[PDB]
Amino acid sequence: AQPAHLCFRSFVEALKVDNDLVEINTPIDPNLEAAAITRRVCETNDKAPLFNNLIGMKNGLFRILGAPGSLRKSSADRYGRLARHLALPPTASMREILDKMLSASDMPPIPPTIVPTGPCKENSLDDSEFDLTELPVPLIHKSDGGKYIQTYGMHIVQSPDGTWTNWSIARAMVHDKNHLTGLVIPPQHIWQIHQMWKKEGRSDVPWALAFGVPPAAIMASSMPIPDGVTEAGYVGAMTGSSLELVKCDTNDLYVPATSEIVLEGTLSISETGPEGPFGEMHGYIFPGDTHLGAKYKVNRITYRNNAIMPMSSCGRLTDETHTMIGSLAAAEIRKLCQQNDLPITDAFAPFESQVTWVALRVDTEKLRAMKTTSEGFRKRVGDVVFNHKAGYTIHRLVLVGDDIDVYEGKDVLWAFSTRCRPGMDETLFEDVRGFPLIPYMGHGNGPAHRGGKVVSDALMPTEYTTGRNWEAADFNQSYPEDLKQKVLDNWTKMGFS
Amino acid sequence: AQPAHLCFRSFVEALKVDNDLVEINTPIDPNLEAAAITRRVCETNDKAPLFNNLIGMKNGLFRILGAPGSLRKSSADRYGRLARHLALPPTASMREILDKMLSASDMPPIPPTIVPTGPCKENSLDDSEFDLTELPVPLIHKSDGGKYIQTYGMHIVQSPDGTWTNWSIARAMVHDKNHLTGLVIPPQHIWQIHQMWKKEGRSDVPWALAFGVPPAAIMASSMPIPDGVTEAGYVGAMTGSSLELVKCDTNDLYVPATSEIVLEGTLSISETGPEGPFGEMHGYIFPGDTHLGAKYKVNRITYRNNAIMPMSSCGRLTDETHTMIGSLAAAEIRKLCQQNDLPITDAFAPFESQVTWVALRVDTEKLRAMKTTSEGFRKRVGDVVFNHKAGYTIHRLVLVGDDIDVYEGKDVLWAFSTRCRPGMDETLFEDVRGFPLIPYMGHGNGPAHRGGKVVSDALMPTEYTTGRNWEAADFNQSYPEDLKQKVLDNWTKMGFS
Ligand SMILES: Cc1cc2nc3c(=O)[nH]c(=O)nc-3n(C[C@H](O)[C@H](O)[C@H](O)COP(=O)(O)O)c2cc1C
Ligand SMILES: Cc1cc2nc3c(=O)[nH]c(=O)nc-3n(C[C@H](O)[C@H](O)[C@H](O)COP(=O)(O)O)c2cc1C
Ligand SMILES: O=C(O)c1cc2ccccc2[nH]1
Ligand SMILES: O=C(O)c1cc2ccccc2[nH]1
Ligand SMILES: [K+]
Ligand SMILES: [K+]
Ligand SMILES: [K+]
Ligand SMILES: [K+]
Ligand SMILES: [Mn+2]
Ligand SMILES: [Mn+2]
Repeated sequence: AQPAHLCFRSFVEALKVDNDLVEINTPIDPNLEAAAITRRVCETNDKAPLFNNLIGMKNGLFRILGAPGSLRKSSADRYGRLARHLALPPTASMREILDKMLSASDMPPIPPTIVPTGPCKENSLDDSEFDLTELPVPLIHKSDGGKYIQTYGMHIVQSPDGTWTNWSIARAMVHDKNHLTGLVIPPQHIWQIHQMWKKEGRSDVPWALAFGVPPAAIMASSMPIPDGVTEAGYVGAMTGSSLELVKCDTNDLYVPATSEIVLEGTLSISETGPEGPFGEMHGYIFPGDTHLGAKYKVNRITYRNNAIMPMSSCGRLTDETHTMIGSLAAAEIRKLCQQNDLPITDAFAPFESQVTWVALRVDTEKLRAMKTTSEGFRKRVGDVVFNHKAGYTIHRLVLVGDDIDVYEGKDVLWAFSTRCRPGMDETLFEDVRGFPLIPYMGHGNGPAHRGGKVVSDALMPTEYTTGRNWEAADFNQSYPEDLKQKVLDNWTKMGFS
Repeated sequence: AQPAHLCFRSFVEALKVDNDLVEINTPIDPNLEAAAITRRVCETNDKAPLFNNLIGMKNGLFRILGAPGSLRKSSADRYGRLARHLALPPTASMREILDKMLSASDMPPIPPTIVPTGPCKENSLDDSEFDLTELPVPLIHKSDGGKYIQTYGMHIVQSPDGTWTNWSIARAMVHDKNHLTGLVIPPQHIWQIHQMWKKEGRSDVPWALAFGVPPAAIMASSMPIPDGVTEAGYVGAMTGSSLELVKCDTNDLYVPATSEIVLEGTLSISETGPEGPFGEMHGYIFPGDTHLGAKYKVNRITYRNNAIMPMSSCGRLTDETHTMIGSLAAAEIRKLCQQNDLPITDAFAPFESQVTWVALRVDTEKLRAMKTTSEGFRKRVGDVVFNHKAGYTIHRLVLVGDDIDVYEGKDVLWAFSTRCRPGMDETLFEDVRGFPLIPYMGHGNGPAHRGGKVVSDALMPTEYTTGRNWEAADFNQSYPEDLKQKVLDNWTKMGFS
């Protein structure tokens, strides 16, 4: 077989064909070694590692693919792994990937198709045949509080009334032979659904966690598409094809037919267990910072022959927690702004900001027609974005005019540093939900869950009135066209590189 | 021949020997073409251009060297041009260059030596033999308001009482056959001295402007060394050698003996003329933004045979206005902090910030012993730096702990973005002098000359108390030493780059 965006096994073959895979066939320790190799790959934009000989792999569980959504070294195919999640050419731009991810937002859903079996049913282990402590679950960072089996799988939970089935990524680690613990926090959909089941009060939440799902599905899992929208039908619409699902054996949830590994069980409405600490997306671990997390019971494991577990070795730049969390939040923010009649053309979370900022490119012709001011406009943008779940992870919004490419972190930093007067050109938001994972929130001086957000206006004053009133002091803008071309045409004749 | 740091002609030969020069021997137009080549070099870190055939060069005036203090492409000798200004090895680190620039601050000055002649006397033109409009003065940016002869020369002015002779860079453009106009603004020393002569009220200010001075001298010219300190004796101390000066022909000022070009005349205490606009260090020009500037009268020109004028094509990253203005301000700030008993180890102006920020590395052992708080410490640092001339150009200070290399813009941006909560972890300074050249100041929403400054505390809370309480989620810190070395030793055997 099936296409790469619809079948993780084919996606791995796509990375090989692209010369973007290293297959490691000698024994590799899941205790730190796999994740350290993966971490070095992410910090250097190297090829993705496939660990085919993982110390502790028993009865087909499991191989590991690291860095599934990280960057390539070349600028021409920088985002090629992400393009391979979506059937795009490997040279696709970030604008094209985010447009593809947003495309289903004004299309009818294409609901999934139930099939009677699939590769995920090739093997099974009941409640008497597996032990999660006996699998080659990675220790990802040396101070982690557990072996994080779940960094790139899909949790599947459904509202009590059946009308909404949510697919999302949220971390989880092994607690004992048949339980995980993990992070289930507001305002995430897995938490919203959990709350529904707690208020009903009758049973634990039927649950599955599928690893190595269709790559188009894992991308939507990482995107804050709207409340109540079933990710399966959004992915159907975006790919133009109904996704094939099979029923779980022990519950009535449906998992992708080609999933590599499937856990079936329950998310408790009452129990907790120790969770964390973990080396997280902003680049830190606080050793010993353990909290009580949600508790998941595993009743059954099903899996493909020669199953492969995807792993994110997350932390400092650049991994899936940057390329997918930041970019996909920015995409949804862009749409959100446009639906609120704000003149936003583009949005991106700069990697330099540890994806805590989003830069918002403004159509300044439209801004001018609004006849507004910085104070007013900053307030409107911040109220729309920071009061919505799509803004949760983002603590600074940078407004820039049409001359800035928000996908170029150098140009966002230039505009921020030169066009936004500290204090006067900014509005602080202290009564909005904060992202506690950012160290300055959860480990900082103020409330972990509230405030610490800002809108930084890097629009210049005439951008609101009569139009841009500068030219850049750069090669592009400070020399006429004929001269620039002469210089470029003579560059290597004259002796330059 | 004489040594490169003491003789600009030798410095040009040093750049050739270093394979860091392109000699262009075919005709090049000083109307935009020389500066566009220079601009492209600065934006790509290419070799410095030497224009030996400048259209309009008459009777030896003049050749142009562009990009004299810009960056090399290699990381190993990134700062090699700056090292060649100072007799340092071309692999010198920025810490070593700034230490060299600060070295004379606790040494006795070595006053200059007067010699009876030098190469700068090889040719002369009186008041009847030159016309500044007839020289091949560059047009640097297409919207500049004049031909900026002066981007990398040394103004020489002396206090009325003779006790202080100041060397500094400040821009100037041709006004007519025998005058320049330029920027003389507070709190710069050329302005402080000008004010002294205005208050005396008796005569215009005796003046010289020397181009292609000793490279060690042009570096101190770009540094805010303290009020009242004669740059010549500071350069003497830093180089361990008394600088050789010759007297001007028409006044009693002294100019470096090996200066390429010397203008002699007066800076008026009464007259002004149109000045600017200019494509400036933060990357902008505002066309048509002309103001009245100080007016300089030129009475005599002296020059070397085959004289070379240095030119900065300034604007967007990376040129002399970044490498020298930012770095040398940061060096003086570091010293200033240490002299005020603040536990600052290192300072640098990140290029990413368009050298509007300085990152201050804190010795957190010392900070802990202070038993202070973020609010208190931010206030003390900002009061010391933003009330001093060394802080003039800097609008944001970022405080970081010992784990951050402030010379690495990626690590400063990481620390800023993840450790400083917007608003709560910052203190705004509105009653301090502002730098009007930053667009958000002079072309912004508030007072051009006041406020818009901030101290951003990216120290974490335990850095003030008990010590760092995290490990980075990176390859360096999240894996033991033996594992890391195993990974590095097996990297290319396994198939990575
Ligand atoms: C590698 C990776 C790790 C993530 N880890 C978490 C996590 O631990 N908790 C969490 O709530 N979201 C995590 N996310 C982000 C969510 O998937 C994202 O916020 C998504 O919008 C959640 O889906 P929902 O909108 O259906 O709630 C992770 C995403 C990726 C790519
Ligand atoms: C390429 C270049 C251009 C500069 N242009 C100006 C200018 O136009 N005006 C100015 O006051 N300073 C300018 N500077 C900065 C000053 O040289 C610097 O602030 C120095 O500290 C001034 O000397 P002083 O401390 O003796 O006043 C320039 C520096 C460089 C490297
Ligand atoms: O628990 C965590 O590491 C975590 C929570 C979370 C929420 C949103 C985005 C990223 C996330 N990571
Ligand atoms: O007039 C200017 O371009 C200019 C003034 C100034 C003052 C300090 C540093 C850089 C500077 N550039
Ligand atoms: K989702
Ligand atoms: K602004
Ligand atoms: K100086
Ligand atoms: K802080
Ligand atoms: Mn959802
Ligand atoms: Mn001075």
